[PDB]
Amino acid sequence: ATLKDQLIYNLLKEEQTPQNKITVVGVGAVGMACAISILMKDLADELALVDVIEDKLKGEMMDLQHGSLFLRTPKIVSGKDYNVTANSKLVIITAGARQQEGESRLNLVQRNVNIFKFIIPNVVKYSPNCKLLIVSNPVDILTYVAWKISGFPKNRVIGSGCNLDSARFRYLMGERLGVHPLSCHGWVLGEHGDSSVPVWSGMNVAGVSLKTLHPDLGTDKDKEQWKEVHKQVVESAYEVIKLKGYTSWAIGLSVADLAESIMKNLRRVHPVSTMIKGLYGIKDDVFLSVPCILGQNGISDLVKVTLTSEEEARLKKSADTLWGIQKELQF
Amino acid sequence: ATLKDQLIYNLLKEEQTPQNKITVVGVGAVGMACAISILMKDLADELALVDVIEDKLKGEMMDLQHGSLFLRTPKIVSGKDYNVTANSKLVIITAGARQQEGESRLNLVQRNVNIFKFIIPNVVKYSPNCKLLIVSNPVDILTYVAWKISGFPKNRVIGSGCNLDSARFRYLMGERLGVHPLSCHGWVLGEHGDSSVPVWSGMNVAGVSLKTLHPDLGTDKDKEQWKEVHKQVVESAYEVIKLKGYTSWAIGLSVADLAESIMKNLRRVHPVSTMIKGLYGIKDDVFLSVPCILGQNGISDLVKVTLTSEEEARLKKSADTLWGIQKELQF
Amino acid sequence: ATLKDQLIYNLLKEEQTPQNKITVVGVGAVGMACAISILMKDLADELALVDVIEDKLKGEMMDLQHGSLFLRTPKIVSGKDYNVTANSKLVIITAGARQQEGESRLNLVQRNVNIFKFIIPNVVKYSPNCKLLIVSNPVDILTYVAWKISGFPKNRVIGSGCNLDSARFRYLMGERLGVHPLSCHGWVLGEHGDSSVPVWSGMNVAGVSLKTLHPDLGTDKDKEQWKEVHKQVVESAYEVIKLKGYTSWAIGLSVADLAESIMKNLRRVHPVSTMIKGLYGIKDDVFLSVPCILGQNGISDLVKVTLTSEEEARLKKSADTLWGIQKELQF
Amino acid sequence: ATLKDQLIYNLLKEEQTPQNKITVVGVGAVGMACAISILMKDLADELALVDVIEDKLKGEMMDLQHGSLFLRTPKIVSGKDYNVTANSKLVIITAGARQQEGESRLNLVQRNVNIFKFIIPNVVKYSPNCKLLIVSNPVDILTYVAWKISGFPKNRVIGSGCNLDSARFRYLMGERLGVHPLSCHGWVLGEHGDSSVPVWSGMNVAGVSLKTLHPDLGTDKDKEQWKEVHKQVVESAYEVIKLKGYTSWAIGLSVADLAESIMKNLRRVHPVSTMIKGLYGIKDDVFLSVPCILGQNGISDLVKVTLTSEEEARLKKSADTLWGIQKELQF
Ligand SMILES: NC(=O)C1=CN([C@@H]2O[C@H](COP(=O)(O)OP(=O)(O)OC[C@H]3O[C@@H](n4cnc5c(N)ncnc54)[C@H](O)[C@@H]3O)[C@@H](O)[C@H]2O)C=CC1
Ligand SMILES: NC(=O)C1=CN([C@@H]2O[C@H](COP(=O)(O)OP(=O)(O)OC[C@H]3O[C@@H](n4cnc5c(N)ncnc54)[C@H](O)[C@@H]3O)[C@@H](O)[C@H]2O)C=CC1
Ligand SMILES: NC(=O)C1=CN([C@@H]2O[C@H](COP(=O)(O)OP(=O)(O)OC[C@H]3O[C@@H](n4cnc5c(N)ncnc54)[C@H](O)[C@@H]3O)[C@@H](O)[C@H]2O)C=CC1
Ligand SMILES: NC(=O)C1=CN([C@@H]2O[C@H](COP(=O)(O)OP(=O)(O)OC[C@H]3O[C@@H](n4cnc5c(N)ncnc54)[C@H](O)[C@@H]3O)[C@@H](O)[C@H]2O)C=CC1
Ligand SMILES: C[C@@H](Nc1nc(-c2cc(C(=O)O)ccc2Cl)cnc1N)c1ccccc1
Ligand SMILES: C[C@@H](Nc1nc(-c2cc(C(=O)O)ccc2Cl)cnc1N)c1ccccc1
Ligand SMILES: C[C@@H](Nc1nc(-c2cc(C(=O)O)ccc2Cl)cnc1N)c1ccccc1
Repeated sequence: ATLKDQLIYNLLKEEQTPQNKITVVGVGAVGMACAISILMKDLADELALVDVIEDKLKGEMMDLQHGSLFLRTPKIVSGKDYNVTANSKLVIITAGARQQEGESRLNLVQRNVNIFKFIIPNVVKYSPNCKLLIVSNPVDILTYVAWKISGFPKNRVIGSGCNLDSARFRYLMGERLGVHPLSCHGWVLGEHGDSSVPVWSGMNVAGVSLKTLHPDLGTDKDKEQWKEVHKQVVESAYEVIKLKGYTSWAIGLSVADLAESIMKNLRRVHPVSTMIKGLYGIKDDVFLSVPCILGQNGISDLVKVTLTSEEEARLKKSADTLWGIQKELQF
Repeated sequence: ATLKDQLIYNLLKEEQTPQNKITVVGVGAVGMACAISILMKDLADELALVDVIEDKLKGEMMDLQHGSLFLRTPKIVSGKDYNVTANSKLVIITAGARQQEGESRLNLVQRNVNIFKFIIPNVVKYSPNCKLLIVSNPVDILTYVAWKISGFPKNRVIGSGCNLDSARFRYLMGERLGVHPLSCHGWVLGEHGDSSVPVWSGMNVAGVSLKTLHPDLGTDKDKEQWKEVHKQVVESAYEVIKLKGYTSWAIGLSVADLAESIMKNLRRVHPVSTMIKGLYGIKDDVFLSVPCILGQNGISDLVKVTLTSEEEARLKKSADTLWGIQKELQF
Repeated sequence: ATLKDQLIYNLLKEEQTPQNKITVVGVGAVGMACAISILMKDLADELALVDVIEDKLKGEMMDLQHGSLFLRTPKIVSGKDYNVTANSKLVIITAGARQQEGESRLNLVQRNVNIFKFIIPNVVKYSPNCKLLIVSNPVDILTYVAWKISGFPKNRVIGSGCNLDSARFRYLMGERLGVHPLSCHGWVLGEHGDSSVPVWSGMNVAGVSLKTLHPDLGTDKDKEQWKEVHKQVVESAYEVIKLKGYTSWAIGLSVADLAESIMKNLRRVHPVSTMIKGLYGIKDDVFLSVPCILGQNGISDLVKVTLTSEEEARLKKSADTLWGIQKELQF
Repeated sequence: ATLKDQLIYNLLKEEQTPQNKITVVGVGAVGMACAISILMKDLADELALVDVIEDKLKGEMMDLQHGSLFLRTPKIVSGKDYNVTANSKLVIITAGARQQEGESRLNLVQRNVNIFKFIIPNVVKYSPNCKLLIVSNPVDILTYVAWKISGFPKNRVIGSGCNLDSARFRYLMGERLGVHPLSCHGWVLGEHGDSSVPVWSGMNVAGVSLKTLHPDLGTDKDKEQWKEVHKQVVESAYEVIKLKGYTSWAIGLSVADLAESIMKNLRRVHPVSTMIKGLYGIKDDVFLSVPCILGQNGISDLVKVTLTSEEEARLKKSADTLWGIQKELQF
């Protein structure tokens, strides 16, 4: 018969659902960085890609497939239709609209809502029990949107939030101190971006509180002006975009780290965006980054960080701002 | 009194020469895909990037650095000046000229020669003992060019050659047979590109020769048209390019596999481009792909594959054409 | 409020179940080598250990647990009671008597069959959908036994078989040829023991057939005496046993290689113990190694190897021997 | 000619001095667990094993070699003679004599000193520039002994010290809090074993000080008796030994973590034993664990942990006791 039949004797036809499937939505520079990082970390037995640009999507899929000999992820699929995402444990959303020349923040956000109004229901239809990880900006608002639209419980809706901000901060800290970032601990929480909060009290190496050692740490009287470190962090995306036109590698690595905790049920703690209603005097339905325990069911727990008055007020202001935009959104 | 001094006591300041450093020249889609794959495989204790476009170059470096928390490569550097590449064990070249429409092969190769006359002597100045891995196309000729300009012994100048072609072949084979590419064995040799040779006699699973089971394999009488697999291999770059505009991931993965053998001294066998004078019947100084043993000295040995009359003729034809061009090059 | 409660706000409780649980029965030298290999390969989110020596069991569990900071497997349990193994995707059996210096694995049948009569029903009780991977000796005989007792379909009952014999063969081959064993291909089939069969016709590097190059290969008139390489494979366990009293590391690695194909659904080809009825005119329900495609459903396919008349006779000899033993077993 | 020569053409006949070599001295339970952990983390291009029991040594080497197909460490060698250890970057000492019943501290140590008088000079002879990592107990004293005998600068003599104590502590903390050990930070310092010191002020999750939330942490009036955690850490070794007769896996993993930072020049911070004269009122040549920065040159820096009065006196008391023994040793 066929060469395949002469070579191989089959015992079983009945295939099986993929058991550790991940989907990435949006195959732009960010989506694809998440994809490559996920593949090279062996987190999935099946990866699906979705996008609206069909030729691009197919080309990315094929380029990855051609690398299969060097990977341990035996099936890569893609498509415009969401049936290819069926039974994903985790669905990472990087799709969205880039802010345009002259466009306001409310209109920018609405355009992204209008995109999530199509994306989310489709994801939910095919993977009703997945965790949602939102990367698209503005991430805090869009994570809220996906939670609202999906109707998922809060543990299954997760925003990339200040995960990368924190990684950047630890890299900068590491360079200043001559220590690997892995051994430099420090947390950036709150609203992702300009209004994020560097938690000076938790910055440490080997458990040694930097703020205890240098009480001026984080202030203007800070002889070393560590404030600037948080400054470089907030301005990193812009600096990199000005140099290469976009960002990709760091976000991809940082998302892959989140995926690892989730897929392997590690219960590590990560700074990610989560519904914070009921904390720091916040009573609105808003998402902000706090250290969260990540595992098989998403965010099972969050760490209640002790904040100072100034630090609590900043999150409160962020929450207020976020809510004021959200009550204007049309679903 | 500085925070760093309060926190850390320095035992010594000394030495600090990288032990496992890799340089990538050219930070386009291919260079960066090589970079990310090499990082995620923990192959290097230092990565250097070089390019002539300084904006892009700086942005790519920073983007990778921001992901340092998630990597085990503590030092990433870049610059237009080759002093950043000093003491590299392995230098990977992806830079070169893009062919114009209506431009003769000889004309293009000449432009590349002129480019390499700048790049290669600078690489050699700073890492006189490195292995050179050439990825730029046309790879076989450009590997000859690098060998000529560098003055390196044959073992230390390696062309990526048919390495990715063979990986693509194994993927396609795997797809047809329902087996992982790791367990599908097949070799594409000779001149990288449209003139490459699929060695039917060597294709096997678990040491069972497909050609033996199926004597028409690869001929025009093949009812299953396995010849189309090689045709797909040859058309892959073009098909992917047409879809996404370039290729990156598969080449990056393949290059990292080669780097792995070299850096870890594995002595695995890969199909890569090497000085083939004296073998398979060729009398000129030309590089073509054959299976090569790769390790810490680059190519220390090569495998002598038995070819059919036709297969031998095709390699001989390529050598003729390549030499016809090389002999008219101006160094 | 407790410290934990001050520090951590819980979103939801209710334990979930492991997604990728592996059980190892027998925490002896082989069981623990399997355990550490599987842990360091990140194949499981839960590892369960079972043995009849309760203090040794607890101690091995604790020793592993103490290394958790350095692993990615968040839960490790043990117990004499099989409830600790509930919900396992893969159950690896390494319990029972091992052969002493100069003793045949075949001398272990009565002891180990009697042990399997208690083990197997318990495993099936708590993980009715697992794949069974048998390691205890003699492994081909015990795979048949595990199969008969369990009532599983044979795809889900796998003996570690000649995966290790082939690994040893390829190590010895690579040493002779100066090539990494990954690049040296050659298969040892049949009994994991004295009657195993080296398949000279399939041995190759880069698709180049050593038999075609060297027609005496494997015969008695072979001036290079390659048969001695297979003889060394046969005597391997005995040599190691005489030196250090037992074998552990290589089987540990071999088992983990098998577990990776199964757990990640790779569909790689390995020589494992399975029922070969219907091949080479064999009519009995005899188990022994041939190349198999391994995935999430265990053995989905067998590769039909083309044996020479002499190879096939040697394989049928092995089968006769093994069936002579298997057929006399009383269940 | 030979099959090898018919198959393979040679370009050059090597051979390089070892580039990333590690030696393990002593192939007992701890030695081999270090070895397998190092092999599975791909830290070395060459592994050497030394012991005085020749059959045992050879057998361990062979067992490992048989697993070569599954590893990326292409050369594994062993011998009683230290010439096999030449050009090691890192030499790990696990050799020693186990303490006899009713034997004084001094006499046990002196017995290990007699062993080191032979081992260390041999190591130094063949790898004059290596880093020494001392694992044999009592580790702080034997690290001093290796330091004095070797004549090395202090940066190149490292004791595993409280590395494993700290890993256990973090495993126990993770169990109490329902969080992965990776995200549970806490440091055990000073003398390894009975007199080690838990630094309560450094224990934290996500930079949130447990001592600050819970002032009674680690005190006698602690309602949650967190001191019992440190008590478990000290009793752990004894409990495991009592159960399985020895300990191996955890120390093995902890050592490979240190080797990783050293071989890869990561500059992470580990609690390891270092020459601490000049700290905490310590004025004698003694080794005690504090957080050290580990890289290609061994310990290049250490972190100055702020200790309480009692914490300080505990270290000082250990240093007095240690020197009390050291000043009596016959070298
Ligand atoms: N949370 C964080 O820390 C960071 C977030 N980001 C965000 O990642 C997002 C995307 O990044 P880029 O890849 O550079 O943008 P991109 O525009 O290059 O790629 C976006 C992709 O979304 C796709 N898309 C648009 N509408 C879609 C729909 N209805 N269905 C499916 N696909 C659709 C587009 O076709 C496009 O391929 C941005 O919003 C960016 O802000 C970037 C860096 C950091
Ligand atoms: N051998 C193989 O199997 C394959 C080879 N390739 C080759 O990779 C090469 C590059 O691919 P792309 O990254 O997509 O092209 P690219 O043009 O986008 O990237 C090339 C980079 O080289 C830089 N460059 C140019 N001149 C330089 C100089 N004198 N010094 C340093 N840098 C210089 C450019 O600035 C550019 O950033 C192409 O030649 C392509 O054909 C691509 C796929 C497969
Ligand atoms: N398939 C292969 O290539 C290899 C197979 N083996 C086999 O694996 C087996 C194990 O060898 P070792 O681990 O070195 O022996 P071991 O003596 O070190 O450990 C055996 C363990 O089995 C346990 N055990 C006995 N009865 C049990 C029961 N009813 N339930 C649960 N546990 C039970 C023992 O308590 C003991 O801890 C032997 O049969 C050996 O021959 C060994 C090497 C290679
Ligand atoms: N720092 C730490 O946290 C820990 C340290 N250890 C220590 O590791 C050491 C070893 O433990 P085990 O492997 O269980 O002991 P073991 O007795 O089983 O093995 C020790 C090996 O040292 C060898 N040896 C003796 N003299 C030698 C010489 N002159 N040259 C080369 N080798 C020689 C012995 O032959 C023996 O094989 C012990 O001192 C133990 O306390 C163990 C656990 C933790
Ligand atoms: C499409 C979008 N892609 C990206 N956008 C960002 C981005 C991130 C933040 C942020 O992290 O807060 C803020 C603004 C932007 Cl533009 C980062 N990386 C990207 N590939 C983009 C917008 C403007 C210019 C270039 C690219
Ligand atoms: C710059 C070059 N970059 C690449 N070029 C190729 C390429 C490879 C081959 C080949 O390997 O035979 C032949 C032609 C091209 Cl165009 C593959 N991947 C690339 N990123 C490119 C040229 C034209 C169009 C798009 C890109
Ligand atoms: C040979 C030695 N090997 C080991 N010894 C210990 C050990 C460690 C400590 C400690 O860590 O302080 C204290 C006592 C012992 Cl016995 C741990 N693991 C070992 N393989 C041993 C001595 C007595 C009993 C059992 C084993």
